[PDB]
Amino acid sequence: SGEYTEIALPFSYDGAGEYYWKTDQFSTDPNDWSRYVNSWNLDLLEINGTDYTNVWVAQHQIPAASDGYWYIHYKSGVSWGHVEIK
Repeated sequence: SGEYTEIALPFSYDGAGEYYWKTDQFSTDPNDWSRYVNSWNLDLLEINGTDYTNVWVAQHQIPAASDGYWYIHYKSGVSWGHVEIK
């Protein structure tokens, strides 16, 4: 998969299939532990070329791209597979 679209927060994705998406609404603040990605059923989740599928990661933890936004990648294998971003 490839060629990202913009998304809006809070975000959620479901159902067997493979994707990219982008955003710039991600908080940068060192206080913002309550804003995160987390996954359990997904075969893959990467953000700017680091894998997090079996864990959680906060938006404030990740540096932006040079053009000023974050890249997110997802893969699902199942009809019950879902994910959530704050």
